[PDB]
Amino acid sequence: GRAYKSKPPIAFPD
Repeated sequence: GRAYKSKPPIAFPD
């Protein structure tokens, strides 16, 4: 549940 707004948008499944 870790999504980043910056590009590239990196999202961690937590």
